[PDB]
Amino acid sequence: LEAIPCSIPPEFLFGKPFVF
Repeated sequence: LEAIPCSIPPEFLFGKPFVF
């Protein structure tokens, strides 16, 4: 089955720096 995205609002996370 197709993978479902993560449309979660900014409440569980803290906007931490992803890989640049």
